[PDB]
Amino acid sequence: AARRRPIRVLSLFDGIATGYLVLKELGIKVGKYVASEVNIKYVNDVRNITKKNIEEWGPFDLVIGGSPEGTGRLFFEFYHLLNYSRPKEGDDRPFFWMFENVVAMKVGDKRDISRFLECNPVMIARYFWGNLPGWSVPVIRHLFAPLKDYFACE
Amino acid sequence: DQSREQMASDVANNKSSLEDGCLSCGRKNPVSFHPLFEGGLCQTCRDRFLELFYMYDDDGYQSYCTVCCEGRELLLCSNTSCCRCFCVECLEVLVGTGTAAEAKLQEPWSCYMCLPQRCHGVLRRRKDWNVRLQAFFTSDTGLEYEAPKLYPAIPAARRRPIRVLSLFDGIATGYLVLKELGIKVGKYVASEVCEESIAVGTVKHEGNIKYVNDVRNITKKNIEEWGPFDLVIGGSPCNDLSNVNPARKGLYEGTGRLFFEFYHLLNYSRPKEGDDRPFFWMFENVVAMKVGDKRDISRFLECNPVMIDAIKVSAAHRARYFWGNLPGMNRPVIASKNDKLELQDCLEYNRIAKLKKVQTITTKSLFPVVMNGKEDVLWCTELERIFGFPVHYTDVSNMGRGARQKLLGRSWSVPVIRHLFAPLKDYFACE
Amino acid sequence: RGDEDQSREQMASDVANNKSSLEDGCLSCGRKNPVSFHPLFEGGLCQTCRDRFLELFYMYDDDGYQSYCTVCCEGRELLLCSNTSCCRCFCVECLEVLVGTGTAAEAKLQEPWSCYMCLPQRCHGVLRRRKDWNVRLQAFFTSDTGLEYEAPKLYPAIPAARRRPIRVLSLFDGIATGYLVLKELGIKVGKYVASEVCEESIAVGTVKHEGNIKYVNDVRNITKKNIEEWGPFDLVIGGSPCNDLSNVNPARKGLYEGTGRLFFEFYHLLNYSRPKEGDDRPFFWMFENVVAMKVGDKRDISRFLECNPVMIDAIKVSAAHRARYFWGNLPGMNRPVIASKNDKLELQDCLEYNRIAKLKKVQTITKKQGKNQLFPVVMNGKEDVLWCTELERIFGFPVHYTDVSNMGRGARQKLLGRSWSVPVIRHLFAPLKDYFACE
Amino acid sequence: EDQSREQMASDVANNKSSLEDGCLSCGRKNPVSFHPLFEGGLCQTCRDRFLELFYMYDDDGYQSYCTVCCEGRELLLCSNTSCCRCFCVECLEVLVGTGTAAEAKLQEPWSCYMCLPQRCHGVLRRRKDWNVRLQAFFTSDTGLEYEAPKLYPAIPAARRRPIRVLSLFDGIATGYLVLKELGIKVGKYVASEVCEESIAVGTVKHEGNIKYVNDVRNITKKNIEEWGPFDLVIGGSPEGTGRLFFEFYHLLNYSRPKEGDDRPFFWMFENVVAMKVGDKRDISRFLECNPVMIDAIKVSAAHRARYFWGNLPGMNRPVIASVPVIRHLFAPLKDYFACE
Ligand SMILES: Nc1ncnc2c1ncn2[C@@H]1O[C@H](CSCC[C@H](N)C(=O)O)[C@@H](O)[C@H]1O
Ligand SMILES: Nc1ncnc2c1ncn2[C@@H]1O[C@H](CSCC[C@H](N)C(=O)O)[C@@H](O)[C@H]1O
Ligand SMILES: [Zn+2]
Ligand SMILES: [Zn+2]
Ligand SMILES: [Zn+2]
Ligand SMILES: [Zn+2]
Ligand SMILES: [Zn+2]
Ligand SMILES: [Zn+2]
Ligand SMILES: [Zn+2]
Ligand SMILES: [Zn+2]
Ligand SMILES: [Zn+2]
Repeated sequence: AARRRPIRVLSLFDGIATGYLVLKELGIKVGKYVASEVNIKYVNDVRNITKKNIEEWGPFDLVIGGSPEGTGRLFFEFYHLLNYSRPKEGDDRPFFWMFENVVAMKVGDKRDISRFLECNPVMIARYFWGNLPGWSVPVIRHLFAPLKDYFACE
Repeated sequence: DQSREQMASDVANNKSSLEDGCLSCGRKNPVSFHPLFEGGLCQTCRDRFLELFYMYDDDGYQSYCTVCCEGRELLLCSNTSCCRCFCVECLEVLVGTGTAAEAKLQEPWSCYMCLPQRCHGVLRRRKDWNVRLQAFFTSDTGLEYEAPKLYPAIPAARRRPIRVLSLFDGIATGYLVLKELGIKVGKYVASEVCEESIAVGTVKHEGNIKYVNDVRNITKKNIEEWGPFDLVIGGSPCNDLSNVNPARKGLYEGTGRLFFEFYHLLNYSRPKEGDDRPFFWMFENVVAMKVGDKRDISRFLECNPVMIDAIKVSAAHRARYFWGNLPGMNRPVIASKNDKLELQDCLEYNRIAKLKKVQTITTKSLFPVVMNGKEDVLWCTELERIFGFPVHYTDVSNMGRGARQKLLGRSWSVPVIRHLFAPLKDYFACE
Repeated sequence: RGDEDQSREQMASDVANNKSSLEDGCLSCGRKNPVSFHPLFEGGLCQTCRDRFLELFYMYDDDGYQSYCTVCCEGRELLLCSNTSCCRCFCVECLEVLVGTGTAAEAKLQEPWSCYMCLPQRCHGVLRRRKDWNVRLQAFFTSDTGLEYEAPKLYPAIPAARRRPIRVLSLFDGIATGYLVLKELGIKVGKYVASEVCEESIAVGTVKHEGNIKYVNDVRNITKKNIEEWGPFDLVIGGSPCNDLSNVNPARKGLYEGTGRLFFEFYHLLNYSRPKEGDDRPFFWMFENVVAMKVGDKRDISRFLECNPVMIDAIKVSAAHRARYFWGNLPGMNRPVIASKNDKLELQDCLEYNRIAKLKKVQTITKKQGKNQLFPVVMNGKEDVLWCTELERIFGFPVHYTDVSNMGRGARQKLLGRSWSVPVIRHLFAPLKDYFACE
Repeated sequence: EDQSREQMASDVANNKSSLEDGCLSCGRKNPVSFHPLFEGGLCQTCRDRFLELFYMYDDDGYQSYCTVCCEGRELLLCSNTSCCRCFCVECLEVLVGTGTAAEAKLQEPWSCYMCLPQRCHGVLRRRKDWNVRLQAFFTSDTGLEYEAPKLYPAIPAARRRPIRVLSLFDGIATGYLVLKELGIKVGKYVASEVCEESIAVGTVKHEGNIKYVNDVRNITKKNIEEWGPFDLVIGGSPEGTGRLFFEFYHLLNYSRPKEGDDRPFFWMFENVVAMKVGDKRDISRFLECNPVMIDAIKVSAAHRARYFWGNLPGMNRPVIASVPVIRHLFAPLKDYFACE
């Protein structure tokens, strides 16, 4: 129940590639960095990810994405990727995720994405989602500080 | 950008063939073919030809050019039981110059398939257009997904009643089809939100449908309270993602986002790992929708859509994409001994049908019936016979022409659905 | 203020103190010289009041309530029977004068009210109720009016060996109720000429009956050669429009003018199409109109046709209020009406699934236009109105009868409102089976 | 498209349009018939009003409306005696030229265009033979083709029996005086009228077997079968118009001879011209006959324009100028009935 393996991650919109730097700043190393957009690794696009790709490259631990045209386009592709990368039913492996969205978005979208993710919205003049206890880098640093719960810790 | 003139001149000299000739485009290197005449089509023209073929204007004719699918005005064929219109400049460049005006000065005009013909110019028809056009839409290539795994057969004395779920229930076509096949329904949970539609399911089916609520309110916990399910039907609203309205919002905006309410709620009801009970599903939407989204519905469901046109079993023009994993969903369509193929079979007394096949029917309303020497139109009790519905089915809750026709304009076709659910009589209860 | 024209309180005190009776004075103005009886209570009426109890008795508002007092038929003031199963209303001028002063004072504030036809019978001074008011009401409208005419001739019975199909001429056909009823009985209709001018009734009668009935143009364009060619007819049926004959219309024209002239077309064609002198074939005919009409028009019609009407209410056989007059010479036309085992006698027997009726019988055959017009039925715990499929059941028509020519609620309801009633017509036509060929 | 009256007047002045291409009264195109006084078409919306609004005369003896438009905004009387023509302001000033109406309204005494002989003053000219056009416009101009009534045989001097009349809708004595001027034997006379008193032969010194009766609402078939048989039935206008016609029709139907009867039976019915077209066609259809006009201003002062629906012999024969018209109509009866 201690000294876990280095974490491996899958993400959408790696972008600035600051996730690896943030992870290394906390004093831990990432076991495998996986990304797909068109040791930050870029291979293909989100639109050409299949089930077998997740079978060969998974399983993962958490996902960093969000919505920094339409919100539905990226949101539902994110939902599909997360549903493909979900851990099998009736198991115990730790698993996290994350979704970002701007404040300016209609109430109907709030309703749909609260129904879909099955988690109630949480405000931060800022928005955050997910089941994780806890741009502008201080909020990501605050979220990644308790990362030791499911990381390498003796 | 080589204009079609010099290649049209060259191909007449038999220096090559039209396998490299894009009829609507001219530019060489085609990635596909053309299923009406001999020739090929490039990717850019193929994308437009996939979409723009299957609509029909209020005049009862093909909206755009058959070959080029472009132009503001062109000739209109005037032959009965035909509606295809040809382009003007598509003729004097390819088939021959001077025939655009000589045919215009004389009436009636006949398109090149109405009259038997030979290879005029370089426009030679495909000898098998009837089956070449059919394979263009169903035998496509998006990702060549794997075939579904057939469940092992279930013998007698181990057949349990089916627990049907239904989203966007409409006028309850699924229940009607399931009770005509002979299958024993043990439950049916519908999620219609229209007051006029609920009064049709309640009165006609004697309150055997558990009308629950809006689709968007059914949360996770409710499924196991009502479930477990065995058949998850669903058809999203088709008024947004279509090449008929100027708005034409995508699948991810507007009311087009009502598809995910089907996939997400299909995920919940499928059996967990270690469970080996039969489980089925199905989805349905319009074909006249952008090719940039046709490969999305197929990706999420991880299946390939079939095409079934109602003209093979009915007296109306309607064809749409069917997803799902029903057993034997790819078999050829065969009509029956109790179908209504032509208009004269679906008319009241003292009326004579001019045409033989109604064109596409929608919410909005040439006239097709003449009685007592006076031109007439179709009644509300005649649109029910076309689709296979029992007569007087919609005579409920004080509705007239403007309401008994809007509901039938967006429904399913009974004998089309009866073709998909037929192999469902082997895994569930019967009699 | 005179002796012959005494006030109401004078006769009330005279009968209260036993110096006089009630059957010698009029109950609406206090006059002497009674000419008739009062059908409900005890007393008499004067010729001015008997000739208004025959017009305004069967008139109801749009919300199902009588517009006039039940005693005097004069609405000086109106307070209603708040209890259900009653449309009655008693006027204030009749309460304190006969019952007692200040009675309307407590009758207005106490809630709810219950009319004098609802209470168990007593004698509230001089306002008392007869034991058999229904039987006297039935004879009020069909006795002691106008003159007396000779009884129509009765034809000898025809054996079943020699019987022929019935030939029918139907002026103002409507939606062909006569053909429907005659086929329901089981009489072979060998010919049926119908004269209608409405383009939708033609559609109904053409579609539903598979073109077995022959149509004719306007009734004002039919000559005598036409009747000679199409005949010999055997049953001349007809009902004239009542647009300008009913006393509901403020701008009435009555007979002799306007739309009321169309009775004379029936009269003329019936004279043309009847057997000549020295002919012994069975000829039957029938005419019908509304009860709420002036006595002058009714007496003129009786004088022209040479017979007295009978009143048949379509409430002992169905679930509606429908009072009409019937002139004719059909056999057994004045025998009491008894409902059959396959009669939908209540409103709940003519409803869809999951709908519950709050009443038992509906008012005059409809959608003051509040809290009783939008509330004849309940469904899913809410107020709802009747459906066209349910009106077709109330009137006794086959279901979905008017589902042709893609017409909506308004047109179907309009066609159904002015139609006939199938049970009444079947009762009238039942004895015809003894003269013509059956099945 | 709709042309005004002044524009139409200007067009006719230039002779760019004929006189039979538009309505004379409303000034619009699409004629349906011709105008009797002048030459000119008539639209159906304007034509129908002319047969019912042309002979409206007041008790003073003037035309009710303008002789041209018949729309009574204003009236200009004619100073000539026995003249019944009236003029408005627009029908002349707008149509035949500006200032014509003002000029014609100042010269007192004033002579209307009908009084003076035929002249074409502007764009309106009187017809050459309008005297027959006036009659052709009204009688037999519209309707069916009902077969003419048959002509009864004559009984020469062989037992001419006295007449016996049922006068219904007239004066009580009117119709009896005329029957006596010609010297015809009256074997019975059963008079009647709309609501009145019932009495014996005694009301005045008249003793002619006059069984005077009250309201017709008291006569039944038994009375007609007992008081008859009859040989002549009268009626006509002396509220509305339906009462008279329909009571007369009922009594005629009751008194009509049965099938196979050869004895003569004559009847009549008269009414003023000022009645709507619907009443005219209803009377013609019910009585199965067409009306003939007998213009009577020259033969009887203050009486004219009476239609007649009868089977009297030689009704439409030409006349050679209360008493006069009825006497002329009833004169042929001397051949069938008793004399002196
Ligand atoms: N928000 C919502 N929740 C539940 N149903 C809805 C809905 N919005 C639209 N619908 C229903 O979805 C239907 C789509 S039309 C498809 C009807 C159905 N396929 C048939 O057999 O006819 C409409 O009839 C509408 O009543
Ligand atoms: N001029 C005319 N000639 C013949 N029929 C006419 C007419 N004018 C009106 N009618 C018809 O006469 C009908 C009177 S309502 C009575 C119809 C009939 N009793 C029934 O069963 O309903 C109307 O429906 C109207 O269509
Ligand atoms: Zn191309
Ligand atoms: Zn083209
Ligand atoms: Zn063609
Ligand atoms: Zn009185
Ligand atoms: Zn009263
Ligand atoms: Zn009561
Ligand atoms: Zn005119
Ligand atoms: Zn004038
Ligand atoms: Zn003059």
